[PDB]
Amino acid sequence: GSSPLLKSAEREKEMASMKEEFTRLKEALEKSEARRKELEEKMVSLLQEKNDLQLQVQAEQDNLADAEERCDQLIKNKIQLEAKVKEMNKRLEDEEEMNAELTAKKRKLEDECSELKRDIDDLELTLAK
Amino acid sequence: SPLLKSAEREKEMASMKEEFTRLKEALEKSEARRKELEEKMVSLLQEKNDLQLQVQAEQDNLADAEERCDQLIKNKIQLEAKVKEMNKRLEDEEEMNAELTAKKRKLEDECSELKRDIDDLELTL
Repeated sequence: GSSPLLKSAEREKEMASMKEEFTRLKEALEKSEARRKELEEKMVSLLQEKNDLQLQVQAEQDNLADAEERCDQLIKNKIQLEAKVKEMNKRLEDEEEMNAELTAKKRKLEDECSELKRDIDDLELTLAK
Repeated sequence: SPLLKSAEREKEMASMKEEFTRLKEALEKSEARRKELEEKMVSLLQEKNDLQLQVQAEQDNLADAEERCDQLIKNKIQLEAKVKEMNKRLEDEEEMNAELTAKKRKLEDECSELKRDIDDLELTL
């Protein structure tokens, strides 16, 4: 009678309300799944972008390693060429020293010869006739 | 027709009640994934930016090194020219000492003859 009739009215209050909540849940997930997708891709393209820089990093540290190798060779080489120079600058000073010493001996024997032509001369001009 | 509509109410309200727990659960997960990419994007921004800096520092090290080479190379080439110049000079200084030696010797021998012209001639007097 009176309850079974009232229970029918409150039942339809609860369906029209459930149809509001139905449009409401549908829309919340809809707006959040736009977001979860736009974001899943945005992570993909930043995760790849990380790895273009992580390889960029390996390419530079090994570009570097090979510079440091060429430097090591060129350093070791300079050492040796610098030693050849120092040692040739010594032999040089040594030969120029010999030059100077023979020049002095050559000059001493020129003086001596000119003096002994003078003694021969002065000796023989006692016999002169 | 109104005998029916009370059954057609209950089952629109059944199949809608099941779509609730389903959408409620798809909501909680869609959000959960979101929170997880935001968590992990933050962390990636802090990697990517570190690496951008790592590269700019290694390239500045590569440039230091490439410069250190270019100058060692130039310096080795200058040192090789210096070696060549000093050998050629050595040869020249040695040539000169051999000529000064032969001159030293002809004067030694010219003086030697003169000592005997004097000595041959001094005897008599």
